[PDB]
Amino acid sequence: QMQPLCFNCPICDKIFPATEKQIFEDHVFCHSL
Ligand SMILES: [Zn+2]
Repeated sequence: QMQPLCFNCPICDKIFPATEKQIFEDHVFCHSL
């Protein structure tokens, strides 16, 4: 446990800040295509 202060893409391993929820969801969404 290191405090969820950043999101990570399990598809390509792309990680971003916690405030990047927009890019984290959109990013994964791309892999969803
Ligand atoms: Zn990715």
